[PDB]
Amino acid sequence: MDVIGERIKRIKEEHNSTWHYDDENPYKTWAYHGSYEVSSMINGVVKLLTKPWDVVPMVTQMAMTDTTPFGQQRVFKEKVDTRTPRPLPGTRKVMEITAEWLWRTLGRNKRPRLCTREEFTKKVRTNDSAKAAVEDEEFWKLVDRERELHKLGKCGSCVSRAIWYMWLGARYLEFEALGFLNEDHWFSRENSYSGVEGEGLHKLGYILRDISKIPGGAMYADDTAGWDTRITEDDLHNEEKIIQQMDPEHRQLANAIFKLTYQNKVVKVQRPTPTGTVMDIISRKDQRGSGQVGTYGLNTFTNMEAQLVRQMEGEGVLTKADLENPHLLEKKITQWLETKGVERLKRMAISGDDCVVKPIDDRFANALLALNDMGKVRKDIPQWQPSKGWHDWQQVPFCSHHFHELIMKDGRKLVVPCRPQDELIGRARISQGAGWSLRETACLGKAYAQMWSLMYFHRRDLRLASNAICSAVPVHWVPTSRTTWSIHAHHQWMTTEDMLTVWNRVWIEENPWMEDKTPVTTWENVPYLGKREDQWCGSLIGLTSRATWAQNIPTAIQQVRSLIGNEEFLDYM
Ligand SMILES: [Cl-]
Ligand SMILES: [Mg+2]
Ligand SMILES: [Zn+2]
Ligand SMILES: [Zn+2]
Repeated sequence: MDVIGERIKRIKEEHNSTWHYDDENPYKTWAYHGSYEVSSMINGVVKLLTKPWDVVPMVTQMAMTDTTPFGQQRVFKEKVDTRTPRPLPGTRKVMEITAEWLWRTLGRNKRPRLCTREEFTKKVRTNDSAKAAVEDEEFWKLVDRERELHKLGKCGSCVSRAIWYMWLGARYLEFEALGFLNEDHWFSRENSYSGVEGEGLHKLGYILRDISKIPGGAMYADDTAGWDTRITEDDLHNEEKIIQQMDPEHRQLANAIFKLTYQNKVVKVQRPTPTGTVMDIISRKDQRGSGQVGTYGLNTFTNMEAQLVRQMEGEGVLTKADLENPHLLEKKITQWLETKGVERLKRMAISGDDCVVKPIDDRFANALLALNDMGKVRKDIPQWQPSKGWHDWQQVPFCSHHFHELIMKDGRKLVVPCRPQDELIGRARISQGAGWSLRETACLGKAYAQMWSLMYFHRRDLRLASNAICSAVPVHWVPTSRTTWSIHAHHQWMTTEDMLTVWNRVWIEENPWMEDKTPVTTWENVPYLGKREDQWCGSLIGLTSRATWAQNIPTAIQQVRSLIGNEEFLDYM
């Protein structure tokens, strides 16, 4: 294979001392070529201040970390090492027509452009190995060299200083060609109608409530089993249509990414070995390359398209006969898209593989012919069982959360993000990597505490625990390291600014859904969930262990203080 050849030869050239061809490889659908070579600690600060949760199963589970070449073969040989059957001719036709219409819609006000070394550098600097590479001129010279191959329609290194530079160089070139989708906010709600990119977690609830006001059926939120593994060759070809909107120099580079890396990927992966440790080189045409720039945008695009197709089927626009038809007429599809398409996009909230859809009625529930045929088979449900919808938007799962409407004492309403409390406490009690001092650990603890104060203040236990952590950690210490990798996090808690000031800014001043801008002057006027709701979402309020914890908290705070030492502390209790 000419397209894949050069990349194989370069890894083989460097790792020639232990290169061997294996006749016994677990890969059944991934093309085999060869093989060479022949985690996280507990946050003591958060732990000491959340004693009742020492005896909680979810908290214990999350503390178990197995990022190993042993817990890697289980992930790969589950959903990744499979094939998706080709969609029917009619299905392919509908998808193509819809993709063309969607790209035109998405590009109505924006024009694609190349992203830059300066942009990528800024991104890397705003969070060590990638930092050094970015500051190195030799890295950008290698970038330049690889780009020249791409312009000739060849790929050299896009898949130990050599391999690290090759990896980040590949990521930069992806960013250069397809980064505009994120950087120029193509999937913002204003631009995409269905999208929520850049909106923020603090807005997602309001967005779902707005969807709930649109006349129609129930709200549906079906999970797809292993979305990235269900991206077909046809999906890839539909996603590629964005290149039609590019200038020649950009089109050339994006073409290379789509053809050479997206539709012809080379992947390095390890597997169990009785001899030692081996990393295998494999290739594939379809599926989403999960660790590639542009993945989020392209998933969002293809999910938007898929859900429109499902809506069409629900509405009777598409029949079983249509999907089977190799000569399907475009007329009715184009008519639906031109007259109803934007309206139907507005009925959805879509983030990558995650969707919420409020169709015009409930035929959608059993409209499954296209969804299954497109390869987007729903998780943990028989293929032909109707989807269960929610009549209450506050029950709809989206982006690992659900959302509650709260009433404030002054009569104003807030819509807030929520999730099982054990998940929040379980995450906060984990520190990323090992070898951290008490200061660094305390500072990450502070970051979680302040995230709770801004996003999850309505949870009684979390506000108490947050107040406890912030009391135990020196006031002038700046939160470090991230609390989450979520693309919906805006990290407003990464500051030493007063939390009530930040709370007012987010929830009142800059909140588009808050008409009355009257500031909240005390935390006592910042509302909680109803006690019943708090309990349903995992609160320990009402339990003796929790009451004991609440009474004994000042003691635990002072213990952490004595171990930190003579610093400036403030009481938030
Ligand atoms: Cl993206
Ligand atoms: Mg979902
Ligand atoms: Zn390349
Ligand atoms: Zn909740």
